[PDB]
Amino acid sequence: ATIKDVAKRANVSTTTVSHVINKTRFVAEETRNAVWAAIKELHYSPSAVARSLKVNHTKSIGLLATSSEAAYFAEIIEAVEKNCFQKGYTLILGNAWNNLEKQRAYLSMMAQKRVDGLLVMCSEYPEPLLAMLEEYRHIPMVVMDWGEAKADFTDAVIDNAFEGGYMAGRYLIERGHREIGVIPGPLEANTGAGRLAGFMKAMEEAMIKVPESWIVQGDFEPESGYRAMQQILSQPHRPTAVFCGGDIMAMGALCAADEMGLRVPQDVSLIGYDNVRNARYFTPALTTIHQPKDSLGETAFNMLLDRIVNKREEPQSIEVHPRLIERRSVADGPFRDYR
Amino acid sequence: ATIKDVAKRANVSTTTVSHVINKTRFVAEETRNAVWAAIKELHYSPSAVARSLKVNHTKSIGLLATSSEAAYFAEIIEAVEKNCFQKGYTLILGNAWNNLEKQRAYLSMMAQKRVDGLLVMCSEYPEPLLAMLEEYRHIPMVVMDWGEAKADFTDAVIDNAFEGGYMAGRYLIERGHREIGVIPGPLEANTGAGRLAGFMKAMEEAMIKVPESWIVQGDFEPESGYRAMQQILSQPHRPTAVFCGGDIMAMGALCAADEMGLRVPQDVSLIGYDNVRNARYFTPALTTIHQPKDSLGETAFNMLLDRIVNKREEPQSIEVHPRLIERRSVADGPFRDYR
DNA sequence: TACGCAAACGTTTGCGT
DNA sequence: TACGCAAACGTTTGCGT
Ligand SMILES: Cc1ncnc2nc[nH]c12
Ligand SMILES: Cc1ncnc2nc[nH]c12
Repeated sequence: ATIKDVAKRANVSTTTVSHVINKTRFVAEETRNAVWAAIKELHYSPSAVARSLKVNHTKSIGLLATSSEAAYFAEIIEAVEKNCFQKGYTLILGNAWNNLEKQRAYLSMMAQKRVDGLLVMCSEYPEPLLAMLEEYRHIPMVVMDWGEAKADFTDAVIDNAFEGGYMAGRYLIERGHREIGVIPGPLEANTGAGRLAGFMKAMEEAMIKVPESWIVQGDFEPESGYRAMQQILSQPHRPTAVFCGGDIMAMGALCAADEMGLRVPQDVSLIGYDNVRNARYFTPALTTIHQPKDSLGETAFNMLLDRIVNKREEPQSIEVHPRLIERRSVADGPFRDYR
Repeated sequence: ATIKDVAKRANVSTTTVSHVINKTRFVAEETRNAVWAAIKELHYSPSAVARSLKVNHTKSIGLLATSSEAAYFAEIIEAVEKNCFQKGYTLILGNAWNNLEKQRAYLSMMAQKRVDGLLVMCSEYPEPLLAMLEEYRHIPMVVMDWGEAKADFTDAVIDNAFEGGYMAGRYLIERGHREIGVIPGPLEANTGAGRLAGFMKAMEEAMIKVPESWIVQGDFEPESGYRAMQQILSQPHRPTAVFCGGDIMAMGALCAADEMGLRVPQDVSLIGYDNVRNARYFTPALTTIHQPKDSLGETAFNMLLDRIVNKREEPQSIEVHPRLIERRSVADGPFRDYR
């Protein structure tokens, strides 16, 4: 029941009970035992609430995610979770779905619940959001998904999604392609706009022109893939290859080509991005840019912890790097031999 | 800063401050305002810890999951999360990975953190686990994944995974198949053993015999799929159709057939189970048993809430039902016309 | 040597008048 | 009418002797 109850059974003071429970000071064996014994019949469970209340910290972190079912997301999340656990923390998962309201919502409940730090992955960042965010500069936090350091009041991990974008395009070019298309993810997010612009650089470098009929915005969702691909192959002249903003949307596009009896890579080449755990088992095996999701996990937790325990004041940023993963969805384009 | 600070700026008592903050009693407008005003410069945030401490409840639920990246899982989880939010709760996500230790681990931190209730999805349930579980009968909890009511000390939601198993087999039979195989998920879990036995019933009913060379245990993971399928098609005589324990493993098997240049459904028919969000976009579009994941979410939260607020004492169980979803991975078998 | 007193952390709420 | 006193919730920890 309560510490009081334990001391009494133990015939010792709560001060004692508490010290033997946190080994915060020496306690006689005979003493220690008894308390243990007491603890064990009474079936005592120390109240962290009580405790947080005195010590001023909850040993609990809050992840304000965008959605958590998405392959990408899920994957990072599981990581972060692995980190909180090994280091004694507790995860409070919370998805805002990109709903400002839902965002002020969670944010507040968190503060109130007095989470030691805050992990942030909101995908898009409008001023209004960035604004709410500042209001909480007091809480240690890191934004795991910016392309640049959006603000001064936080830690940041940076994925170099542009470098990724560029890598994807190059491979395409280097494989013999010149008629390429793209189904970008929303321009309102980094992994969206950033990857696209990375891709667009390489093209310019190649004096390659992407006809706008060949550009089709996705939402990271497989249906979006499906429809984009559809819309691309559903036209007179079609690219010989396509760079797809994320693997799930990629998967999306794979199904629509199969449905038009288009052959991949034989008829259309396909490059994705993220390298989700199931990508290898796409059909065919997906060729994609791999986003280090597990470090993006770890590096964020870490930065936070630092700030948390090392009472760090200054905002810091850590870069991370994507890297090409070669599979079976891409094939040589018409200009390979001429390179 | 603190309630004290607010009352002082407000020139009113904390009792007052608190009442205007929870509208727990009438407060003069002029009064109310001021407090609000105070609250707002001081930038006050009520401490839920403090609060839980007095009121005896955290308005926070704990989900002791198995893993959270898995499609299936992820999907339910997102649901549960949607429920805690709309009803004011807070989710504590925690994966045990089927590690007893990790399981005593989380379980304890939870109690300590004094979560109002406990959602449980541990996949396998050995005595040792069931044992730890009992120790916490005090905390309201429901096990979202049993096939039957494993114990008396909990709420239970039941999926009728056997009924699902049976439905899968029937379709197979009804479509003209008699040489069928199966890549079951681990017998140590419900969704494993249960679905398999459901499938096995129908076969007996059909006087169908499954050669053990045609049975191959998976782990719900795509590689397992891959290898199982591989091992099945890699033999003299092969089934004309296969019932796969879960969609991700199914996806697993799709990739290996493609790799052996086997045609699906043209060469091999494929039935999955779960109906994950991406299943439709498998290639081809997956035919599977759909597990209501979103209700399994909702119904669990609800039961808990009940127990929670309605201080319910008796363990209750709620059934849920799977239902065939027809796609493109199955085709008529050799005996269709003869039926 | 080994242990206890009592004050505090930030709230909520029964009784008041 | 409208508001305040003070005790409590379950711990931790500075000073003790
Ligand atoms: C915002 C977002 N959503 C889903 N998958 C993604 N991959 C990269 N960014 C993503
Ligand atoms: C235990 C388990 N893991 C992953 N996917 C599943 N589908 C049903 N049960 C599953």
